[PDB]
Amino acid sequence: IPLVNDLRFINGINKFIIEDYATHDFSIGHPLNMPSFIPTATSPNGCTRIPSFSLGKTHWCYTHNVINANCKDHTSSNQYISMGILVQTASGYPMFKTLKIQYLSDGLNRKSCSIATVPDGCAMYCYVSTQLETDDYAGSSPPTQKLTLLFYNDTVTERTISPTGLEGNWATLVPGVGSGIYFENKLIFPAYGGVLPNSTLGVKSAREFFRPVNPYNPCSGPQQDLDQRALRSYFPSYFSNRRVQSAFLVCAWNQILVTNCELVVPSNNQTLMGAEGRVLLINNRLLYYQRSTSWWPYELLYEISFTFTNSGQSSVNMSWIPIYSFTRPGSGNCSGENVCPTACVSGVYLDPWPLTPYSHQSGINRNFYFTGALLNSSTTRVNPTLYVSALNNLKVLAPYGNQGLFASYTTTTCFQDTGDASVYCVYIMELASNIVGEFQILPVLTRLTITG
Amino acid sequence: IPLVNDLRFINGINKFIIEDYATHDFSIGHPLNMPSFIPTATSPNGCTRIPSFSLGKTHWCYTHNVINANCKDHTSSNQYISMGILVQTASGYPMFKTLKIQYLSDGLNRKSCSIATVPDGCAMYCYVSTQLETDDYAGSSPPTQKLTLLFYNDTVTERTISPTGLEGNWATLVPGVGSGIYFENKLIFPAYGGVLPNSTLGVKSAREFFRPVNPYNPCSGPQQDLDQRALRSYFPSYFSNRRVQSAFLVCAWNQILVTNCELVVPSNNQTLMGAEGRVLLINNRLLYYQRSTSWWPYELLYEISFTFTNSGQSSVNMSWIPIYSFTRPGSGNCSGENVCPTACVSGVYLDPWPLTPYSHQSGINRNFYFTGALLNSSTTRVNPTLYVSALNNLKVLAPYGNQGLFASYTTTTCFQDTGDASVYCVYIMELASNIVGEFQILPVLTRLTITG
Ligand SMILES: CC(=O)N[C@H]1[C@H](O[C@@H]2[C@H](O[C@]3(C(=O)O)C[C@H](O)[C@@H](NC(C)=O)[C@H]([C@H](O)[C@H](O)CO)O3)[C@@H](O)[C@H](O[C@H]3[C@H](O)[C@@H](O)[C@H](O)O[C@@H]3CO)O[C@@H]2CO)O[C@H](CO)[C@@H](O)[C@@H]1O
Ligand SMILES: CC(=O)N[C@H]1[C@H](O[C@@H]2[C@H](O[C@]3(C(=O)O)C[C@H](O)[C@@H](NC(C)=O)[C@H]([C@H](O)[C@H](O)CO)O3)[C@@H](O)[C@H](O[C@H]3[C@H](O)[C@@H](O)[C@H](O)O[C@@H]3CO)O[C@@H]2CO)O[C@H](CO)[C@@H](O)[C@@H]1O
Ligand SMILES: *[C@@H]1O[C@H](CO)[C@@H](O[C@@H]2O[C@H](CO)[C@@H](O)[C@H](O)[C@H]2NC(C)=O)[C@H](O)[C@H]1NC(C)=O
Ligand SMILES: *[C@@H]1O[C@H](CO)[C@@H](O[C@@H]2O[C@H](CO)[C@@H](O)[C@H](O)[C@H]2NC(C)=O)[C@H](O)[C@H]1NC(C)=O
Ligand SMILES: *[C@@H]1O[C@H](CO)[C@@H](O[C@@H]2O[C@H](CO)[C@@H](O)[C@H](O)[C@H]2NC(C)=O)[C@H](O)[C@H]1NC(C)=O
Ligand SMILES: *[C@@H]1O[C@H](CO)[C@@H](O[C@@H]2O[C@H](CO)[C@@H](O)[C@H](O)[C@H]2NC(C)=O)[C@H](O)[C@H]1NC(C)=O
Ligand SMILES: *[C@@H]1O[C@H](CO)[C@@H](O)[C@H](O)[C@H]1NC(C)=O
Ligand SMILES: *[C@@H]1O[C@H](CO)[C@@H](O)[C@H](O)[C@H]1NC(C)=O
Ligand SMILES: *[C@@H]1O[C@H](CO)[C@@H](O)[C@H](O)[C@H]1NC(C)=O
Ligand SMILES: *[C@@H]1O[C@H](CO)[C@@H](O)[C@H](O)[C@H]1NC(C)=O
Repeated sequence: IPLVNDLRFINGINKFIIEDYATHDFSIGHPLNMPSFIPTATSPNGCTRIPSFSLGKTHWCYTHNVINANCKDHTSSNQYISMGILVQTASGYPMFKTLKIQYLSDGLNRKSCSIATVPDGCAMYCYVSTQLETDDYAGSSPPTQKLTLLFYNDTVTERTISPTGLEGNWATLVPGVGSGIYFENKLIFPAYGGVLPNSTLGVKSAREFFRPVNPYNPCSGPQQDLDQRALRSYFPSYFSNRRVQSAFLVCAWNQILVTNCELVVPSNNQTLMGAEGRVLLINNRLLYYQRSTSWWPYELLYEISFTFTNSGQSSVNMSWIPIYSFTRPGSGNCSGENVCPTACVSGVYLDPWPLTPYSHQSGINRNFYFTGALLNSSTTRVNPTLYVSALNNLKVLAPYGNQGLFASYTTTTCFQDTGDASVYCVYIMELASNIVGEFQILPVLTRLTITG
Repeated sequence: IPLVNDLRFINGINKFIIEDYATHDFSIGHPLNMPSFIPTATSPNGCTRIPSFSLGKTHWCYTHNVINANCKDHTSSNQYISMGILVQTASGYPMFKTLKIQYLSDGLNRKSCSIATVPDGCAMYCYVSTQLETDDYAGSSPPTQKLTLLFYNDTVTERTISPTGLEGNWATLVPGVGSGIYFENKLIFPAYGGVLPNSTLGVKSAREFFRPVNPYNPCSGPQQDLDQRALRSYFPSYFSNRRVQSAFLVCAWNQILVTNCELVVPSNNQTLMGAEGRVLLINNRLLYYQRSTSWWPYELLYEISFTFTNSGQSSVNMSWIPIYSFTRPGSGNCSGENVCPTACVSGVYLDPWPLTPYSHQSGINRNFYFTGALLNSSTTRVNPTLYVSALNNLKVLAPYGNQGLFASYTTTTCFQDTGDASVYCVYIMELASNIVGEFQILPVLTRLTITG
């Protein structure tokens, strides 16, 4: 059995589904039933969390974390990894057929793992956690960074890596949880951590800040005061006042067995405080989702491009897509109602799937649409809701479950059946279950109907 | 990857764990967390039901039924089948690692499927349902019988079979849901159906009946009247007064590609009204669990032996293990409190795993112990509870979840780690979930502690 999706999906993956630059109305279909490819816990109080999912052209890759005790405890953890294909069922829609499983269970607490689809298998970037995250940021040396390659021929290889730029500049670095991407002989993962303010990187970027403004809901104050507050928001005392920074782990695939990879650090003039994220490749255009862990509560998606120069002088440029639609839940001064620059470590991972390009060869598409699963609360991780969103407003909403259902991380991927033109979106959501532990991670497949 | 369990379990499978014939105390451990090998539905109202599971010495086989609509809806169904191995984790206990998946999704409503572990794979016995079960029994011709072979080399073969004895004798025949067994070049599945009263088989067995009596809770009445009622209980008007009859589907494995198999029908002097069941092979001794679909509410386990004379006149002999411990839920006159012969189609599938032999070369072990999952109610499928039971009384109880949790079918298998002597029992239970459809089939693995 080849590691190849059904042919009707191969040319409908990682494509912009709506290329009209025109206005559209949307209807989200009912969940389509199949045997879930994501295993639940087998105990009422075991922790199962942190999904990472990538649908590649020929196969998909998936991973999440399993703890025998509650989520907050951190002695031991295990990492479930699987790869598989899309297969059409007689019910009229595809199912995710698992072809290989790896359960990393060796006493190493691999955490925040991000998965990527690579030729003949999967690649996974983790860090080994031995202490509290706050202890990581208070420290002076990053935790162990691991790169795991899992192939269809049942070969599994794992290496400790020390990417160029890490040592001397960072207190800590972890993967971005959201999936990475394989693109032009490069393996690219999202990452984030704490930069030592007095280091080389810290000094160069000391004055960098980005302050998005919702013109419909502006923050009160003079420009200079708001800018100073936005700059200070990058150094939360919760993380020992390090500069919390997003970054990209970039590895040369042709040297994947020996390279140490390299950290490509964006300018903080173009991005908010470091956080979880996801790297997408759609129509050969790279995008970066950034979790709204900082004060800005709206959905963060950037158009990004890399400049690769021979000797570790790689750079990345990012261009914020101006989105003002819905807010993510947060605590205290960092709820979905706050739009003012303050020191925030809050929010929740809720990534989007863009249905349309934003920047194209002809210009900029104001009729931008994206879809995903949100949490309908300004303060609480509750009420999972499927949505399609425009730049400024929501187009359609479809709750999952009853009001009051607790839920957390969500990651969404859409693809098209080029046989019958069906548009499918899978909404992978951490959902609170009455019988298994914190979060049955449920992959909800729906058909998306698009009209004028 | 070979289709072989971790070596520390191979000599601890299908063995009697307690062979001293002595009294013992038991403690059921907490559920051990792992990624469940049994997938849930992906919709809040999709049906996922009817588990069948076999752990063989080198690998396990599993299957269950998936319907896009609610369970009572009967238009379409699909059959999830998987095979895999036991792998020890760093958490100190094994997990079930799926190695192959088949999702039979072709518009044929395969139903009541029973699985068996066979060399290099699995064998599954289904019937194709096209109408109500009561319509099956009211009719005069049995539905299509299917045998599916699924091998580790990814070969899948399916055949329609017409076992010797079926045509002309049965209104209907379906598989017993509980797993079958591979034993002495024979593939043996449980089955049950409706025998035509006027047929050869119907006439030959017209006077056969079995009336078990609980010496601690007897039914009041004269022997002759109670015997007539027990005889009458085999012909429920719910199934059009056919003789409802258990049977065994026996296939020659070396001819499995061409043989039609044969029905081996036990005497109803030794068994109750036909029902779901399970065939076990422990210490090279065959056992038959029979669901208490009829008026008798206690756990039904028989010691069985076959006589093959290679002349299509094979026979089976059964010896009831007298168990009076706990009762299964039922409706109306067929609740767990009724012990009197009446026409019943009720109950629920709850199979046992015997920890001790009952009949042995030296004699009979009155210190017989078995374990499983019961439903703690005389009327309602609710309160799933793990138990260890003696012949007359329960030894230990451990509820799963909160009081009031709905649950249905349960199938239990125990095995031993011959490295550390740990005794593991997996209780596979249909549990009602708040987020997925009726019954997340959950495999709860526990360690069983046995003392004097
Ligand atoms: C570890 C933990 O407490 N688990 C909670 C979980 O807590 C939430 C935050 O954790 C996660 C998240 O957003 O779910 C999970 C992930 O493992 C974290 N990564 C790492 C490397 O540690 C990730 C990370 O912390 C962020 O991306 C920031 O870099 O976050 C948890 O960090 C957060 O803790 C709060 C704390 O409650 C609060 O008292 C303090 O003031 O600020 C902290 C930082 O915000 O709390 C989150 C929930 O509000 O949440 C789930 C429920 O969704 C619990 O059941 C888990 O046990
Ligand atoms: C099909 C259906 O109604 N599904 C119910 C489910 O119903 C229970 C009985 O069904 C099962 C069982 O025991 O769960 C399911 C299985 O698919 C059946 N097999 C076949 C081949 O049809 C099996 C079978 O019927 C028995 O083994 C007997 O041969 O039984 C269902 O048959 C039963 O129906 C009752 C009926 O409610 C009652 O009005 C009538 O007088 O007698 C019938 C026979 O007892 O009801 C069972 C539940 O009480 O039950 C679940 C809940 O556990 C529902 O959610 C499913 O939708
Ligand atoms: C398993 O698959 C992997 C990846 O497809 C194979 O990896 C490549 O194999 C060639 C051998 O000709 C190597 O020279 C390359 O360096 C490998 N690439 C990577 C990414 O490591 C591997 O050889 C296969 N192992 C087998 C067949 O046992
Ligand atoms: C790097 O990204 C930035 C966005 O942060 C790009 O700057 C924008 O360019 C467009 C079109 O040239 C202008 O309309 C915007 O006003 C610019 N924004 C800012 C803040 O300058 C920039 O062009 C990108 N650089 C490269 C080399 O591609
Ligand atoms: C896959 O495995 C099955 C079972 O091991 C093989 O089935 C055997 O094939 C030979 C055919 O040359 C027959 O003589 C045996 O009777 C078969 N056993 C059964 C139960 O069918 C099958 O050949 C294998 N298929 C492939 C493609 O290698
Ligand atoms: C077949 O099973 C029956 C039980 O239904 C056996 O009958 C029992 O036999 C033992 C020893 O011969 C007696 O102590 C019991 O009293 C018998 N019970 C009944 C109800 O008759 C029978 O022996 C078995 N036959 C064979 C050949 O093993
Ligand atoms: C970032 O913006 C500041 C002004 O806020 C400017 O002084 C600095 O040169 C910019 N750096 C980069 C790399 O854009
Ligand atoms: C949140 O739920 C409320 C129902 O109380 C509804 O009115 C509102 O539209 C929902 N908002 C979102 C963003 O889902
Ligand atoms: C079954 O028992 C009846 C008496 O109730 C007897 O006449 C008949 O011969 C017995 N048949 C068998 C096969 O045991
Ligand atoms: C059932 O639950 C009740 C608690 O209401 C308890 O008293 C009883 O022992 C339980 N029985 C079994 C068999 O679990």
